[PDB]
Amino acid sequence: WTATSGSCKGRCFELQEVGPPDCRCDNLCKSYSSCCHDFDELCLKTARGWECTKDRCGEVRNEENACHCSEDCLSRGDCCTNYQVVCKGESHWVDDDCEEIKVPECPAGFVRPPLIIFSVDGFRASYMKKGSKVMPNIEKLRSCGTHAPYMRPVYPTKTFPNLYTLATGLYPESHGIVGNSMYDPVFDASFHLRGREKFNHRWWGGQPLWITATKQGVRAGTFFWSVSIPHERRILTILQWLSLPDNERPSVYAFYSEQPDFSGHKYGPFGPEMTNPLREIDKTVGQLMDGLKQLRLHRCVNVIFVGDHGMEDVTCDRTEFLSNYLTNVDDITLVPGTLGRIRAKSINNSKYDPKTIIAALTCKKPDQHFKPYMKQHLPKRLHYANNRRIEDIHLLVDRRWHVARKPLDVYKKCFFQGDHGFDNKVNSMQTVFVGYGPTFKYRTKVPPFENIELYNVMCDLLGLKPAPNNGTHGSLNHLLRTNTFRPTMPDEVSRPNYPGIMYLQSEFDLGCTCDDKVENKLEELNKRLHTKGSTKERHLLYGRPAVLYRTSYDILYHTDFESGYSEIFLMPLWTSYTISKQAEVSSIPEHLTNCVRPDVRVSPGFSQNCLAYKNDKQMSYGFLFPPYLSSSPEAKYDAFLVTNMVPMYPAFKRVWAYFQRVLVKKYASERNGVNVISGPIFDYNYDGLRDTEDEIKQYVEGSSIPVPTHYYSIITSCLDFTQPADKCDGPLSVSSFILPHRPDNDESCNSSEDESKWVEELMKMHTARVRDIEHLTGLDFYRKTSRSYSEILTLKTYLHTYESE
Ligand SMILES: *[C@@H]1O[C@H](CO)[C@@H](O[C@@H]2O[C@H](CO)[C@@H](O[C@@H]3O[C@H](CO[C@H]4O[C@H](CO)[C@@H](O)[C@H](O[C@H]5O[C@H](CO)[C@@H](O)[C@H](O)[C@@H]5O[C@H]5O[C@H](CO)[C@@H](O)[C@H](O)[C@@H]5O)[C@@H]4O)[C@@H](O)[C@H](O[C@H]4O[C@H](CO)[C@@H](O)[C@H](O)[C@@H]4O[C@H]4O[C@H](CO)[C@@H](O)[C@H](O)[C@@H]4O)[C@@H]3O)[C@H](O)[C@H]2NC(C)=O)[C@H](O)[C@H]1NC(C)=O
Ligand SMILES: O=C(c1cc(OCC2CCOCC2)nc(C2CC2)c1)N1CC2=C(C1)CN(C(=O)N1CCc3c(O)noc3C1)C2
Ligand SMILES: [Ca+2]
Ligand SMILES: [Cl-]
Ligand SMILES: [K+]
Ligand code: NA
Ligand SMILES: [Zn+2]
Repeated sequence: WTATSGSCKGRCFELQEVGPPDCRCDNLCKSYSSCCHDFDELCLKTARGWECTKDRCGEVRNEENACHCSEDCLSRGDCCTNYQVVCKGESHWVDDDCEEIKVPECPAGFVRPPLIIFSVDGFRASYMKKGSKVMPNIEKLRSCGTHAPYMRPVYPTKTFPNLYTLATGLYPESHGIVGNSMYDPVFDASFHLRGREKFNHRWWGGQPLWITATKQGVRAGTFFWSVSIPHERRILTILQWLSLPDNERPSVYAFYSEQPDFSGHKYGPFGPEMTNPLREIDKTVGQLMDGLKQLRLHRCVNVIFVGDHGMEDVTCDRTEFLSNYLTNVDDITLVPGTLGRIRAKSINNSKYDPKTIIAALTCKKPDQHFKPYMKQHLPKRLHYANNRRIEDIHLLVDRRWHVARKPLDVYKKCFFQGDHGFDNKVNSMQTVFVGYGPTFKYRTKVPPFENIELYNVMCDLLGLKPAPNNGTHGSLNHLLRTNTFRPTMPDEVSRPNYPGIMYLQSEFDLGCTCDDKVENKLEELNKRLHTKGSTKERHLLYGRPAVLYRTSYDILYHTDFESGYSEIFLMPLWTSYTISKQAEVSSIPEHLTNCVRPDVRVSPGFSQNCLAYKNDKQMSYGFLFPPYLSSSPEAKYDAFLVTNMVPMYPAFKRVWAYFQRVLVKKYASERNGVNVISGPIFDYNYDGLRDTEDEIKQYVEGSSIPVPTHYYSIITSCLDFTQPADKCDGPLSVSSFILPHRPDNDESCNSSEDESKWVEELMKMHTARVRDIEHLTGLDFYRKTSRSYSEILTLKTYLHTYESE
């Protein structure tokens, strides 16, 4: 109930909401059908349009007009945005040359530069180049300010999940808005685009920017606009808010445009009908900037122009139907479209089995345009699993396609030629970032970055302390002239032990054997020096990683590699080695095929054993430093140490062997040496965070040897590839992956073929940021470089995506 008989006189676009049954006058009241009776008359005036004309100049104030050309309008704060151009011979902001804003040039009484966030739905990154002739205001912002060639949305690349990621710095799994459509079983409720349930606060986790601002005494303009409120009125309302007295004036403002998403759905991303919506967004930007210039705020305010996601070509005929795969298609609920989420239609059906559904969807058709996953098997870079609202079964749908349940769902609902929601590495899903103002840099290009990083920056721009989030604070310091946040490396929590030779061969009863009984003081001092860390500067280029939790571990040195060996997990947490451009691949000699050797620096009781592997019929083993890349026949014995051993399903060893035997060498050749850090990951509860021992669900049978869920590698070299990796004087270049450790290769539909036809494609799918690996391991990499910490943080957030230009 709303007693809609109160009035909006004097309250148009009021900044505090008021409680039912009092009638409302704020920018959201329409959407709650709670505006007072006179809201349209008083607050949504349209008379005479939005631009001054010559004949309106000097006019007698008529309060019915939408905006004013009278002489008192600047002081009233309600001129049309073009008032000074038409009536005072001033130029449009876009027509002025751009001049560096070295300091904020603000009116008296402004305590800090305001922030205005201009967000555009569906603004695909390539629109900046492809639409540049029709968006001159936006291009001025872009080329005078700071810009990225694109910004990476989060998965799914839907509107609500991304807008709220922009608001919070959080992955959808953490903030709760895991789709545009959702079911929450604890609430027993559903969240739809259409309706009232989405306004209930319990869907929305984290702490969005407006709440962060409010709690720390920064005033926020209300971010959300009811869809009927036209764009021109939203701009004028912001400009009016900026004229408020110092004690009532907000410091942060938001404008949201439904375009160009709305049209892109209809016409496709590059449909000829798309030119006009781009013109119109540009015109709106023009109005804002002309409005700010009138208020002498155009060298005071920081303006962010940011998109939520791009848009891709998608038509009804490119739909896959689950009815062409499953027999039991009525026993499932599908959340459909550019991604697929499947659950049981009824929780009183005990005959529902996800395993059989997945198998019925796996590699069934040769050209298949989706891939099923249990959510915990999705690529870790998507961070799309740790929420009750994400269904156990997920379909990653190919770009340009839809998935639906039955054909009746497509025709009883072609209409659309554009959609989004695909994997966030897809080019067509990328979106835009431009920052313009005193706090942003002048004429600067920055590298692409992920939209989860922006919450921190917006907090920096307003002098707020960010709530805990998934950004890496400092990774975008390079966007900012000032207001930088100066981060420090986390403290190491556990220091290593450096064990020497403490145990005799015969103390070990591991069931391991090695044909190594083959015996010189020249090469005996030499190997002592290799066990004490003589070659470590070669193999450990960036310092040892820091262990950020309490544990017991040993640094072990070898001729070709260095490891941090965990007495708790009975394996390395990390193995570091350098492979030069010139290095050579050998094979494992025949006599050493099954060779595993006791490590005389580590007790039997903190060692794996071979018997467990023999008794575990599912589980085999592999090595972290590969025997194939040994520098000499003698050094190769080090690679068969029990302390280099890790558990591997036979199906995973095909992947791992190919990576170690072929791909490491290929990368060394191409990148002029590489440093490699490899290791295990345990994420049984799929939260993206390092497991404690008591969370491990699987061990090598009859042993305390825990089974990793994944294996990682971080592959570093010199960005200037004319310098070798081991003697790089400048910035670094990195690619990483987090491979799922799976007992089959069902994910790769061509896995019965040679490893050269599928292994690399799989690795690409599971590309990762170093930072993802940090979360999953509790390690901190790149502790000892000559590079600034900001630059390293930027490096740690880099993702190698393998899309073309
Ligand atoms: C990305 O960044 C984010 C933010 O930094 C990271 O997420 C944080 O991770 C922390 C560690 O996992 C986590 O800390 C826990 O908080 C528990 C209390 O949390 C409440 O309060 C906070 C603070 O305001 C609030 O934000 C939380 O909101 C969550 O839940 C509501 C739903 O009720 C949602 O609206 C909201 O979206 C959010 O949901 C998300 O997070 C929860 C986890 O909190 C997930 O389960 C959801 O799926 C969803 O993703 C909460 O309202 C606190 O109780 C925990 O403490 C337990 O564990 C500690 C270990 O130190 C142990 O010592 C304690 O004994 C305690 O155990 C007890 O409870 C156990 C479980 O019931 C029980 O088994 C035990 O026996 C004990 O009884 C813990 O400290 C923090 O909440 C989240 N924050 C957010 C916003 O998600 C995220 O990790 C980053 N991602 C990556 C990949 O790095
Ligand atoms: O005002 C907001 C808004 C704006 C908003 O900014 C947050 C800012 C945080 C700081 O950084 C910049 C963004 N945050 C929210 C939610 C997260 C808290 C909401 N609205 C969004 C939408 C509408 C208006 C209408 N609507 C649709 O018509 N579609 C529904 C979604 C959709 C789709 O996926 N494709 O077409 C459509 C059509 C989506
Ligand atoms: Ca975990
Ligand atoms: Cl969705
Ligand atoms: K075995
Ligand atoms: Na397969
Ligand atoms: Zn859309």
